[PDB]
Amino acid sequence: LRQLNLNNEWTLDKLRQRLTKNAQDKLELHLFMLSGIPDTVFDLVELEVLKLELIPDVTIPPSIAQLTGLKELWLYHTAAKIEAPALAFLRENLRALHIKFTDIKEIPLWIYSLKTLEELHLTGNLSAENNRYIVIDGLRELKRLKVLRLKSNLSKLPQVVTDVGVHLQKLSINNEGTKLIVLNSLKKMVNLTELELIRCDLERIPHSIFSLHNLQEIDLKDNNLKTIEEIISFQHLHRLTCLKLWYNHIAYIPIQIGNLTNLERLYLNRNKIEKIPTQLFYCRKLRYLDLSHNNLTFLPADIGLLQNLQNLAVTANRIEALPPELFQCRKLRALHLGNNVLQSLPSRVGELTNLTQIELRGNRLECLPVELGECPLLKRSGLVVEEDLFSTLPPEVKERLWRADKE
Amino acid sequence: LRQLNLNNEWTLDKLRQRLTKNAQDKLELHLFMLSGIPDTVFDLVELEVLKLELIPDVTIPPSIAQLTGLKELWLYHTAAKIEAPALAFLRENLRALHIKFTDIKEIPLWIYSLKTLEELHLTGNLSAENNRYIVIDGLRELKRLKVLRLKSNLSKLPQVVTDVGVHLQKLSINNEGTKLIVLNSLKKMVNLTELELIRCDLERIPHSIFSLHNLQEIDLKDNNLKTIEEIISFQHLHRLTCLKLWYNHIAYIPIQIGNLTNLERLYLNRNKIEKIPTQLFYCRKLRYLDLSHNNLTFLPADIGLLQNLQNLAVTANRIEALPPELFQCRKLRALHLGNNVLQSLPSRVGELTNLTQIELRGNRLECLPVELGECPLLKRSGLVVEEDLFSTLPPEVKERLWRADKE
Repeated sequence: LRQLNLNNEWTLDKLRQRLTKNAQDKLELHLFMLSGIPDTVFDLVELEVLKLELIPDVTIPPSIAQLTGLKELWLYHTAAKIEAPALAFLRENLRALHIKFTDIKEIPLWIYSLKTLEELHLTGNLSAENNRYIVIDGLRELKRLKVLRLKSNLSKLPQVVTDVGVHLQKLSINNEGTKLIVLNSLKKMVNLTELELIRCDLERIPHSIFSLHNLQEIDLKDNNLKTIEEIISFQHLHRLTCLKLWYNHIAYIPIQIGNLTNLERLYLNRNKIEKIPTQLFYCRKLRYLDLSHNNLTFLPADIGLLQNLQNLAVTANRIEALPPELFQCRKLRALHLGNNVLQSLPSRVGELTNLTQIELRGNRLECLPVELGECPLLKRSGLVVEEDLFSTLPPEVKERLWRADKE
Repeated sequence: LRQLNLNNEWTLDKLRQRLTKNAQDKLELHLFMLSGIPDTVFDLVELEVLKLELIPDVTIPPSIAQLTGLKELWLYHTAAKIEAPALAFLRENLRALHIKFTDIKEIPLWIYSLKTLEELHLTGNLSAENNRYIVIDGLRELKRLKVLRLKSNLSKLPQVVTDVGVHLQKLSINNEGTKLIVLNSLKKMVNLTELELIRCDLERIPHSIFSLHNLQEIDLKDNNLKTIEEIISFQHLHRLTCLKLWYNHIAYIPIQIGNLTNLERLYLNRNKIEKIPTQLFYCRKLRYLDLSHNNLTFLPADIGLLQNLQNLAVTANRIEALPPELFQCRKLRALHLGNNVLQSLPSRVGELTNLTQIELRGNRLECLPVELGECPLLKRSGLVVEEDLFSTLPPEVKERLWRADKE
């Protein structure tokens, strides 16, 4: 009767309008604090992200076979009991199982029969008494775990994760203020492509990062770091292409930062940096230079060397003037320059054809140069500037610009 | 039963009616004098600012996890008791938090367990008896707190605040008529970017500020200085961008502040200024100034050196004409000359087309010129010129001004 009434309150026609889309453009169904998991949910045939959040003590019925598109099973805080044919369906079919949880009963005991798993994030604290990682000792059974995002506050990297690491590639360890004592356990892990020690309170970069030769994406966010002197040992890594250094307390940069020519997305933002050396521009592959909310007094001119640079974001700095050779770059896609103390934009910004979004809300612009209307791909929406400063443009020039905006 | 009744009675349509927009264009819900908190409030996902004011018997249900845009929750005079899954959701979703209370009675306990928030605004008397900064001893675990406004009529700076501040960025101090005992304890805490002091009745600016080299915005409103021999000592600090000394009693401003070209904002309105010498105005790049309701007989000549203005004021004083020195300036956008005795209006001030908002109502002008007729930029909603002589102004002038009130 509970299941029938559950289908009655939330019919297939009722949840048909409830059908929403996620970031990955997959159909999702956010089921939240619902008394049971409904069969009208299952009558759908293209749901890919079954969003099971906080559904207490419910048996998943055989009707889940109707979800032909079900790749990602998002089990959040849900006590989920399931039958034997559907266990077999899990060992042969399911490819992604994204689990948020708090309890080892909330995480289910029937996902270690699962074998076809290829993607999973765990979210929720796992430090517990007498029951640590015997939950996921079936990671050894999970022979295809490449994506393991961990917003789970692990105090130390599991060794079963290491034995998995033959195929593990992405480890986003958001420990939330807990240090990951790697103790060169990642030295055994010679096959990683990515490592993200996010908010792990390092203050010192471990050597297990440098000792590898396959890492491509390193993200050291919010580590309270002071010096980056160790990148001379980064020349062993021949595939490093991105360093997102978000939200740190770095007082100054050395010059040897110019050595990593392989770097493309070098972030150095939200820091206390007072001097950028010219040597830094020895790198040639730099593509995403996000220097937002910094203490930079001026953009260096030698930044014109970066011919691959696409998204250069230098918002909320103390940048006074823009030098000419800064505008030697033509591949710039997103120039976020707002909240600065800039007095004017040089006319070379009119040379930019790829100009799509230029943030000029702030600065000290007396009048906008007319060449800003020359940019064809730039519409009025992309022109982020104060209206009082914007209104200097000519009438028919404004007509052409509004024609571009409405097109 | 009352909580349940408030749940069903508050429909989603009436609730969508109650959603307004705040300053940040963010959707705000003002929950005013509700006996409980409707679950339909948490049903509507468009909410961002949840203002719940003087709502008793509050048990915030975790259905608020289904609400998507919640970054503000405005707890006013409320004994809040949140649930643990809601604790988990707001640890990753909420980003700002204002709290109003009456001592320990309406201070909630779940606020400390949330450790990812940015803004923690506290309202109400924290200077209670027998609890001298011992309730806030649990703030040490917060490492992500960067904005902390303290308006609780504090007697002394809490030592726990000194311990916590190491990761702070924004701090505001409001005492509303109480002499704070700072006792020069700010030398420890170096990361601070914005510091404010409003109506402290000090007259003696402390010394611990100079050990900090990161303060950009300093607000000293209503501090009633009379001889600022501190701006010769403010030369030690080379980070302050805008000084805010308005509604003071400055007899004369000492000349040394003329040496800081980075100063961009001179808020000095409603003062007891008799004469202010020249060398104050050696700084060229000052945008916003306010000098309303004074006793100045002539605006000093070296304001003519100021070439980057945006706003001034000659409200309610004994100045009859605009000097040619002010005409050496070229950037007079806004002013405040209302209810004053200005007689002569030359063509130099009148040709300033970018005149943004000048108060002129009640001014004792003789006649108003026909230069307010044609141009579509300088018009009434911009310039509120004297309406006694706006009647004798030509009807085409009135056409431009009423065009302002329409366009």
